[PDB]
Order: sequence, then structure tokens, then C-alpha cells
Amino acid sequence: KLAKLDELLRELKEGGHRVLLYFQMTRMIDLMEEYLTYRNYKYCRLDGSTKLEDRRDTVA
DNA sequence: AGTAATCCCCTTGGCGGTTAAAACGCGGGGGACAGCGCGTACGTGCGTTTAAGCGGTGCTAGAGCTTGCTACGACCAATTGAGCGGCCTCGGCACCGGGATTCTCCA
Repeated sequence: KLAKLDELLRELKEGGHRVLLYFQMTRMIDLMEEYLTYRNYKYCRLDGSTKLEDRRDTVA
């Protein structure tokens, strides 16, 4: 998945697309967040551990 | 019926500052501590006598155990209001300042 995601994210970013990724596991949000920091992608995160003001602002 | 995400809450950890409490220096005083002399008060030994300890005899109070039952507490279901959790407020206690009284110490 992460291989095919990395190809797809490259095709999308070269396309100028903007993307939402859904996870059933929040630990996969941690692992994915490492991969994103190890590449050029600016990103945001929401899950069930975030406080509500952080949800407000990250969506904004 | 199970296991994981979501979300509340409450505890731990960090950052800044501010200031009040801990640390540091130094003179001197007076209290700790070793030293001395005496004298009286406690340990010792003896002769005295006192009664604690032992072996023995006698009695009856009352500790200890069984029997019998009925009075009193355990248990349950229905009723209700006394007592708890939450919200409010105002008045008691603290906190400050300032002048008055007290206490301390060197003269």
C-alpha cells in the first residue's frame, strides 16, 4: 500500500491535486506521518486523540 | 460477546519571573565542658526479728455445663422523607497601614 500510495501521491502532487487520507488505525497515522516528514509534503492531522480547538484550527 | 477507537479528566511535566526564604560571612558572647575541692549521702557488713513461704486441714461460694423456650433480632417487600449534591451570597476573617504601646539593652 505505502509503495502504491507513494507513487500515487507523486502523480497527484505533480498533478497539483490535494488529498484526504483515511485510516482505520491511528498508529498508521503515526507511521504515515513519519513518511510524510521524510518527504517534501506539507500536511495536517486529525484523529480521536486531538483536542477540539486543534480540530477547529487544523481544518481552518 | 470481544477489542479498539474516541473522548473526558486529572495527573505529571516544563517555562518564565519574581520575590520571598536559604545560604554565606563575620564578630563576640556566653554557654559547653573540663578541672578542682568537699561533704554528705549511698553501698557495705553485722546482729536482730519479722513474717513470707511451705505442708496441711476445712468449708462453700460460684465457675462451668446442660435443658427448655420464648423473647428478640435477621430477613423481605412497600413506603417516604431525611440526608446528599449542586447553586448562591453575604459576612466573617485576613490582610494591610498607620499611630500607640511595650520591651529590650546599653548607659
